[PDB]
Order: sequence, then structure tokens, then C-alpha cells
Amino acid sequence: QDYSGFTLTPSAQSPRLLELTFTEQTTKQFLEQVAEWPVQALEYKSFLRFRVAKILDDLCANQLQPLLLKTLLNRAEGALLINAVGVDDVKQADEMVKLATAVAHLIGRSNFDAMSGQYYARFVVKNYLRQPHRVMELHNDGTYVEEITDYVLMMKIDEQNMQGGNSLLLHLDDWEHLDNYFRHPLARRPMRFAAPPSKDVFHPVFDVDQQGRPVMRYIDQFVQPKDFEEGVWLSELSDAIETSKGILSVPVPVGKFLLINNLFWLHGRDRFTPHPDLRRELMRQRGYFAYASNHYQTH
Amino acid sequence: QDYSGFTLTPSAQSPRLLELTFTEQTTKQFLEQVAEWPVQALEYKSFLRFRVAKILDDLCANQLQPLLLKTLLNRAEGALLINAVGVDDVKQADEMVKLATAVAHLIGRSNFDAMSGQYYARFVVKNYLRQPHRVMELHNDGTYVEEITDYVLMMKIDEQNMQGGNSLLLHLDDWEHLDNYFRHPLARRPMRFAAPPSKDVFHPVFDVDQQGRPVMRYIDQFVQPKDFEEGVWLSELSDAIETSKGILSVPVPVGKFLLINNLFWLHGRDRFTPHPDLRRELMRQRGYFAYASNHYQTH
Amino acid sequence: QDYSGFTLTPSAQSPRLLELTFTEQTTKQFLEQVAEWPVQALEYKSFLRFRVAKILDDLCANQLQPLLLKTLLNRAEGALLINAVGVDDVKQADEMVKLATAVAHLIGRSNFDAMSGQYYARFVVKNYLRQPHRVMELHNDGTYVEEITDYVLMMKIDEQNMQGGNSLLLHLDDWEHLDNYFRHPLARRPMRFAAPPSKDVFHPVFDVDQQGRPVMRYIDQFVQPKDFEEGVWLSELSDAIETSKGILSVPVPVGKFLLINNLFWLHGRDRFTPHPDLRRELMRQRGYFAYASNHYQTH
Amino acid sequence: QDYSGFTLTPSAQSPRLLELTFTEQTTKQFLEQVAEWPVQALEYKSFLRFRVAKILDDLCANQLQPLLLKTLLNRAEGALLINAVGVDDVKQADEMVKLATAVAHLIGRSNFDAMSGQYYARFVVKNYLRQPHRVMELHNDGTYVEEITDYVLMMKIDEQNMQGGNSLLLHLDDWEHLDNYFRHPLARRPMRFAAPPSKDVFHPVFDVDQQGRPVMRYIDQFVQPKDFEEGVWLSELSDAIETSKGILSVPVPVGKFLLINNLFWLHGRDRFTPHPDLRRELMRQRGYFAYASNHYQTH
Ligand SMILES: [Fe+2]
Ligand SMILES: [Fe+2]
Ligand SMILES: [Fe+2]
Ligand SMILES: [Fe+2]
Repeated sequence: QDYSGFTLTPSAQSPRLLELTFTEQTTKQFLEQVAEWPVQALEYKSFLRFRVAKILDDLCANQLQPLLLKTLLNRAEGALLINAVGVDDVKQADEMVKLATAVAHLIGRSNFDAMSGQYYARFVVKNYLRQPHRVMELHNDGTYVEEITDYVLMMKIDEQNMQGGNSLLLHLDDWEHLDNYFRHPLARRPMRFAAPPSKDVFHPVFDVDQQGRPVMRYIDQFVQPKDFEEGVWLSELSDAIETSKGILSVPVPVGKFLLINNLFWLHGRDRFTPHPDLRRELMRQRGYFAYASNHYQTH
Repeated sequence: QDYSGFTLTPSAQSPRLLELTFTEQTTKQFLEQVAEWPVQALEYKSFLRFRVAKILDDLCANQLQPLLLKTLLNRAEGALLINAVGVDDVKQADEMVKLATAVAHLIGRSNFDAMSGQYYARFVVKNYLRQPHRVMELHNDGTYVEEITDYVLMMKIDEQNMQGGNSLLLHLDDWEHLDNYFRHPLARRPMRFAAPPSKDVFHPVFDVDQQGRPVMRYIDQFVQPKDFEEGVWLSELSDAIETSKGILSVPVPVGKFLLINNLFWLHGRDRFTPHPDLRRELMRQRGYFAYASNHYQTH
Repeated sequence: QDYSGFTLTPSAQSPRLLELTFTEQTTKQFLEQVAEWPVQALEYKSFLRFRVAKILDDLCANQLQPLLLKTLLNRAEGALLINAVGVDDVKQADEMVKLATAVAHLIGRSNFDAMSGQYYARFVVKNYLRQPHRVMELHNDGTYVEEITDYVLMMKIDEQNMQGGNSLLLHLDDWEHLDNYFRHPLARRPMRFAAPPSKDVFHPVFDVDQQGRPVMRYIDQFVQPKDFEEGVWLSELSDAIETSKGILSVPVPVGKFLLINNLFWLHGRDRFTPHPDLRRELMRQRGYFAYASNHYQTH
Repeated sequence: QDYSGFTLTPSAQSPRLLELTFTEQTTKQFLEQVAEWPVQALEYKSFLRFRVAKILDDLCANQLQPLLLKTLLNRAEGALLINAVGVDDVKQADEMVKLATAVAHLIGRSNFDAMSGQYYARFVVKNYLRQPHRVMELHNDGTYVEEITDYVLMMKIDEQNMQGGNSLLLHLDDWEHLDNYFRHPLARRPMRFAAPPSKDVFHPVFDVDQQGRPVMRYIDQFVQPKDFEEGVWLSELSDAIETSKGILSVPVPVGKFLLINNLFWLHGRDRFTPHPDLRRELMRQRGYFAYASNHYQTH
């Protein structure tokens, strides 16, 4: 299991989460070969996101794309942590954005992001939610729209005078309370979802895949229980997730990013220590799967 | 008729309006048990409104919820005034918001409020409508949307150098002119309703419940008569309400709130005395009923 | 033809345009009887527009409403100029608004006005369109919405150091070129209409009434010809209207207003002389007809 | 091939692009005959755009309109460059706008332009896209709306301390790679298109005319490939256009404008030299064809 242009190894936290590192040579060739397109050009022309994607897959002998797809579609795995040797300082923020864009567009397409107005977003924490000193709860993304979100991506840009603040993760077949909530009649009841500042949507909190196994579509801030029966059941569901013993805690140094299957993984973030001269900065992307396979058709 | 955790007694104004007071011990236990969620957290996660609701009902031995439901659904009653010993100064505004949220979410759910952007709203009067020195006319809430609003809630936050300004109320089976307006062909004619700064709606001013008795959906500022036949009839309807001898006048001290069935009760507010150093502050919520019962179903 | 509370006489400009004047006594009784509702209250509660309407019709022994209706629906007439003795200075602007509101709501209802945000609008000219020194072209109102506008109302509020600026009017059975444009196949072709800052509408420039006679729906600023065939025909139509010999020129002193049938009359405004200390001010309303009559119905 | 009021000659760049020049006499008569309508009046009343169009065609003995139509609808030609003797300085900007409006409205109608809020737009470059020092890529206009855009118009207003910056053009039957991309199954696959700051649209990148020949609807900034199959194919399509040997390079002096068939021509712009005192200014319009012809009809 040795690949062309990168190395792949299980993480220190779980065998379901794989670490993928691009070599110093692959890194410096990719940055040379995309130096003519600044970050502003990727924002303007979306076919260029698939072009820098092909450039990176070609530099890895067309082994990157089927590997990313097999890993993200395998019920037993479904998640990755990614970096490139030599890209690791806040003064290299532009190079970091280019690298994350190429990986996403081998597996599908990244959707528009309302908070930045682009296909990605950057934000700073001092002294999503930028509230220091508290934990961010585990959730799926994309629950408040009709089309399914298949994947989520998150990258670290700067860090100064900083203690704490790791990322958190949870897989459904590691969640000890799945069968109890899935066999409840409310697991198959469609419910309402809504975000703060368009239209509301209706779907169950659980569904099944093609073989009959469970998948989830949940976040505490945006689900809207219609009555006391739904609302109590959901607050019990929230506690059963946040106190799960299956949660992973992952540091993300300046230069690295996570990428996960959004149907059977959830994610979040830990609290940190205050300091008068503290600084932290992040970047994110989200989207759907699209790929080739052999199946029936007519005419 | 002695209950666990609270006392219940008819008001000095009418036997249709009941006063419900939480003991100093229930109050201090509820504030301790919800101290980890500040008001900002209830704004962010709506299942937490049903959680603080369950916490309060459990502290009353599951006697609060069937009592609130029986009272609000009984055609003969339908209204309540509520407070908690020890919570009574403008410096305790945050504690007041928490208490009102728990009561509402035992009977149904509170709807989004466009003037504050949250599920509740706070406003100040000096020197809805903040016009001093004039009366606010009796009405139902929610007339300018399609779904029915089943209940209304209103709470007092501060008061300084203040004379006057009580709340006003009216029940349909106490209104001496009901039969005259209900048997008119215009009582069953659908009419247009519209608010100031979306879409208009069409419904009659009167309807019936399941037994055939009358209910109302009326406010003077937002109904829009289409011709001289409808417009004269409505201005006669307005005078017949504002001069009714069945109206109740209720002071609401710092710390107390009203909660009423919006289908067969109407509500309003009295005028007050000017003073250079005067100050008054309020809070409100509105929503629909949802509960369990035995009835037919298929498949 | 002597009426209770007012006098009625043909104008100096045409027998199709009648002048209606309320006596000093009717004026001072109406202003007393509506003094408890300031202009701000008519803005807030629309049934009060039909109430001040009934108050004025009652002061005229229920002769005003059938007279206004017979006049506006008669193909041979269709227009009025209205005033009240003693109301004639810029310091009485509020009294003027009250009078015009009562007349309109005996015949139908005035529609929302987007430029002021109320059911009426006021504007000032110095040194619709506030361009001094040029003529405003003849048109119908309401061409860019789906529902028909049956009437138009316009009132004068102030005037200082001012020469020129009369109102202009034209009736279709006085227009020498009607038959030529009505028998053209393009008279019955639906066309597109659009305003500057929602949705566009499609209707012919001409139609017929129930007997088969012609009516119009035209304005130069908002009709949008789709091709050279429609566009040339419309610019010829515009010249044939602006140079018509049937146009009337009407001064409107501080305190008076016009009110006309919008289906077979058009209206506009003349140019004026500049002066460093010049000032002029106006008010308008628009709406549809609604009234009782004997006709067939089922069930 | 000598015409009344203007001269017509093939350009120095291609026989598919014809140059049309109005004489000094036609120019000074047109400016006199439209001097009563300033640019502000053409903005307000759209039938006046067809009026100044008829005025110009009449000054050319009704030979301009069938010539413009025959040229733009002929698959072998389809493009023009236009000017008027004596109109050539930034102080004559208003006269330039009037001339371009008259030509467009003989062949069809110019659509609303969102960046200026009028039927045309003006913009300045210093030191669409105003980025100095880089090339603007070849494209069709109107790809992100449902109705077809048949033509495009572009005019030069000022130029100071300026080196470089010509216009660029490409005809499909001059494009060496047409057959290769047209016979691909993706040429007939409907795809999604979207602009930055309403609704998205779906159409193939290629279609056919009534005889079965190819036409195009493409721009790199607004097409949105749905997967890696579409996205790679489009980035190959972009390179095959930008490096085509069939591209024309056209200077456009102060006072001249281009006008082209948008179904089988594409267009763009070259880079230029920096200078502390540099200045350049432009104007544009776009729309659809509408004209008379002999064909079948019913009833
Ligand atoms: Fe997230
Ligand atoms: Fe209310
Ligand atoms: Fe008008
Ligand atoms: Fe363009």
C-alpha cells in the first residue's frame, strides 16, 4: 500500500481516519504548476477548480481519485486528514487554499458558501461560531437544504499564544446508542429544519442506504421540533451524542485539513485558554459526490 | 385543588382568568437548574425551550402540563396570569425570560417574531405600539398569516415614575353583541388581511369550532375591507368591542405575565401619566397548540 | 339640481367635468367631527377611511354617494373638481388630506402607494416627476399591474412666487383619432408593461366595455414595445395624443382636487417660470370601483 | 454596392466583418434632428429608441434596415463596425450614446442592463472587468438567462496616455476545432449556468439552427460543470478557444462601435501599458432579433 506522490497511514486516533501527506517534491511542483492562477482566479472560474484537481491527480499517476472515492464510499472508513510538506506559516495562506480546492474536485463539487460569498470561507478567533472558551457541538452539515451534502472539509491558517482547541469527530457504527434511536417510530418521521440570516425543508433525522443500513441528517441549532413529543426526544438525542464514548479529538496544525463522508460521520470543536495576544484562523468547504460506475439504462 | 409546586386561584377581575404563582423554593430550584443556559443559548437551540419546559413540569410532578392544557382548551375558561416569588426587579430581566419560555413549550410552540428576530421580543416606553398617553385597542394576534395562532403571552420588565397603564381583556361568551354579528351573512364572508413593514391572506372574521360555536380572527390595524359594505360593518364592529361592558382591567407588576387562548379571547392596553423621569419595559411570545388524544386513524 | 350640503356646476373648461364645492358650514362641521382622528390615525386603520366617508355622505343626506357613482360610471361624463370653503393655506395641509380621503371611499377603495408608503403621497417642487420648466405627458395610471385601476385623485397644498403649471385632461370620445387607432389589428394585440424602481404584465392598449365601446390603458414611460412594428405605432400614438385639440387646461388653487374615471379619461401637467424663492406642493390617491346593483346569481 | 447615407466596406481584419461609416452630413443632420431628446429622455421612454431608429433609417432611404438584417442573419457574415464623421472626443460622449441606440432598434430590442440600471452602461479603466494589464477571454453574452440573446454592441468614449487594448473576435465556421467538440455526446447534454451579484438555467453548450448547423452558448466565468467529466471537458474547450488561430484583433478609436450575431460569434479584449496619467472609457448594449417574413399560419 505505497502510492505515487503521497503516503497514506491510519491516524493515531482511529483506523477509520486515514492521514494523507504530499511529499516536499509533489508540493513544490504543484505550487509551481498552479502559480499562474492566484486565489482570485479560482474564485472567478469554477472549471479551474477541476483543472487544478486533474493537475494534482496526474502528479500522483491517477491513483489519487479512485483511492479518495473508495475510501469515502466505504461504510467501514469514510474520513481523511491531509497536508503538504513545507506549507506551514500564516504568510503562506494563499498556497493553502489552492491545495484544498484540488482534492475536493476529484470526488464531486463544492457548493456556494453564504458567509463569504465564495466556494470557501476564512475566519479569525481572538481574545463556524467564533466564541472562545466553549465547545462546539457535533453535527452534520447541510441539514437546512433539499439536496444532500455528501462531504465536509476544514483547514488551519494561523495560531499564536494558543492552548487547546482540537477538532472532534464521531462515526455512526461507533455510536453505542444507534439501534435504540433508529428503531423508534420518530426516526422515520419527517421533521422541519431552518437556519438564521430562505425556505424550510422536511426530512427524517434518520434514513437508510441501499442495503437497508442507517444514515443521519442532524444539527442542534437548526432542527425545529414541532411539539413536546419531538422536542424532548431530540434533547435526549443531543445528550446521547455529546457524551458518547466514541468521540475522537484531533489537533490540526497550521497547514493541515480534514475531509469526511457527511452521511455517517458527525464533527465539532474544543475550547481554549485566553491570552491578551492570542490569534487563530480557519478555512472550510462542502459538497456532493459524482463518479462513474456500471449500471442499467434504457434506450 | 392544591397542586405540587404552585398555587392556582381565580383572579380579582374574573373566574375565567386564573392566577398561577410558583413558590420561592420552586423559583430558586428552577433558576439553579437552568443557570448553565443563558438567554443567548435558548435563542440559539430551540429544543432547549422544550427542555426547560420539561424541567419545570417535572418540578411540579407532571401536574402542570395537563392543567395548562385543560384550562386553555376549556371554552368556559382559557386564560392565565403567572409569576414567581423573588423575581421582581429590572436587574433580573434575564431570569424573567427563562421562566416564560418554559411555560409556553408545555402546550405547543412559540413562533418566530419579526420585530426582534428571536422567539421573544423586549421593548421600552418613555416620556406593540410605544405611544404613551393613549389606549391600545382590543384584538387577536396572528390575523395576517395562514396558519392559526392558538395562544398569546405578555410580561413586565421595569417601571419608574409611572401612573396608569394596565392590560385589558375580553371573552366572546362575555361579549353582549356576539349573536348579532355572528348571524350576519358577512360573518361568514372571507376578507383580506395585511401588515406593514409579505403576502395577504383571506378568511372570515368569524368561524365555528367542532360543535358549531363561534370563534374570531380580528384586528383593526391589519384588516382591509374591500368596499363600503365591508368597511362600515367593520367600524361598527370595532366600536361594539371597545365600548363593551365585559372588558377586564389588569395591572401587571414587574415580574408577572399573561397567557390566553387566542380563538375566543381578545386583548389590549391602557394610557398613562407623563413625567420627565418615566420608564417602562415589556416582553412577548405567540404560538399554536399540540398535544396527545384518543381518535381514529387508518392503516 | 340643487343638493344637500354642496353645490354642483359644470366647469369653465367642459360640460364633461363637474365642479363640486362644500359649503363653509359643511366644512367646519366635517373638520369638527373628524378632529379626534389625526392624519396619522387614518394611515394606521383603513376602516377609518370608510368611516370618514360615511360621515361626509351623511352630512349630505345620502345624496353624495349615488351622485358620485352615477357621474363616474356615465360614459358621457366621468370627472370632478372638488374643494371646501375656508381651507386654503399651506398651514392647513392636514385638513386637506382628511377631506380627499372621505370622497374616495364612497365609490371604491384607494390602493397602496409605493413612493410614500401610505394610501396617499405628498411632494414638493422648487427652483409625479418634479422636473420644473417642462410639460408632463397625458396618460392613464395603473398600467403596470394586473388588476384594473378605475379612478385617479390629485390635490394642491402650497404655491409661492409661481407662474404657470396648470393640470391637463383628455376624454376618449373627444379624441379625434380614436376610430383610426381602435380598428387597427394592433389595438387588440396584448403588449408588455414595466415600471422602474416587480413583475411585468401583458394586455392590449385598447379593450371594450360591455356594450362594445372602446376603453384605454396607456402611458409612455412604462409601455415596452417588443419590436419595430409595435414601437413605431406607439410613438405615432403618443404624438396623436399630445397634439390633440381636445385637451383641457385646469388651474388647481391651494385647497382643490381632481377625481376622474381612469378607463376613458387621460391626464397630465404644464410647465412653469423659475424664481429663486419658488415653492409648490401636491397630494395624490388611486383605486377601483365597488357598488350595489340588481343582477343574476345562482343557488 | 453604394448605399444612401453611408458607406460599407470589409474590414482590414476579415471579410466576415463589415465597416459602416455615416457621412459628416448624415451625422450633423441626425444630431440636429434628435437634439430635442437628451440622453436622459431615451432612458425614460423606450418607444423613443425605435423613433430615433426610424429617423436614422429614413435618412438612409430605408436601405439601412434590410441591410443590417440580411448581414446579421447570413451565416457567412454576421458582424459590423460603425462610426460617424466628426464625433470623436470625450467631450461628445452624449452624442455617441444617441447614435448607437438608433442602430440597435432597427433589428430588434436592447435588454435591461443590471450594472447601470439602464438599457446601456458606461465604465472607466485607470492606472466588463476593469482589470488593467490582463486579457479578457472570448465568450457569448446572455448565457445565464432563459431567453436567447441574438446580438452584442460595444463603443469607445475616451483614451489618454494609452498603449494597447484592442478588441478580440471569433466566428464558429473559422474555428478549427468545431466538428470535434460538436460530435461529442456532451455537446448535446444540458448544463447549469449562474452569475454573481437570480435563478439558474439549464441548456447545452451547443445546439443547431433550422438546417442542422451548430451554434454556441458559452462563457468561462458563469458555466458551472456538475462533475469531473463536464469540468475537464470545459477547461479543454476553453484552451481550444483562447489559442485558436482564427481570432481577430480590432482597435476601436474614440467614437466607434462593434455589433455582432451572438449565436455563431464570440468576443473579448487585450491587455495594455501602465502610466500614472492613463484613462479609458466604454459603453455597451445587448438584445434579440425581431422582423417580418412570409410563413404559414392558421385561422
Ligand atoms: Fe460544521
Ligand atoms: Fe397583541
Ligand atoms: Fe398620473
Ligand atoms: Fe461580453
